[PDB]
Amino acid sequence: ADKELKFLVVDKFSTMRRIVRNLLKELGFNNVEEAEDGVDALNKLQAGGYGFVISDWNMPNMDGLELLKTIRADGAMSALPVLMVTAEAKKENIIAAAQAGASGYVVKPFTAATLEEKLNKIFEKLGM
Repeated sequence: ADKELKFLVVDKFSTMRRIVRNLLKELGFNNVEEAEDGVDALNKLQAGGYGFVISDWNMPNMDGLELLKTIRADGAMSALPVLMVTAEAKKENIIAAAQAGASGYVVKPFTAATLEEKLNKIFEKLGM
């Protein structure tokens, strides 16, 4: 994995998006773009060039599982790594996500060492 890999940070709170963007930067990942919901996110993904999507399970209009499914079915973007972000892990959320295609899942709040570890685990699983 390449430091110029372009991220899409999707979250309903601007503060949460600022926090993730800070953590990516601290890791050497500076090409980050943000979205506020699932729908907003497809709008930009559509533009192309994205490399990884980091998204919130619960967002209005188009949620985490809904956005992921949309990624997975689209010819172009179907392979994009998708990290799911949630406040509380539930077994069935984790299954739904895994089964629909999520590359990983992280419970928030998290530190940079923890995000680094999730990135490293997806990058190795993906043989990236």
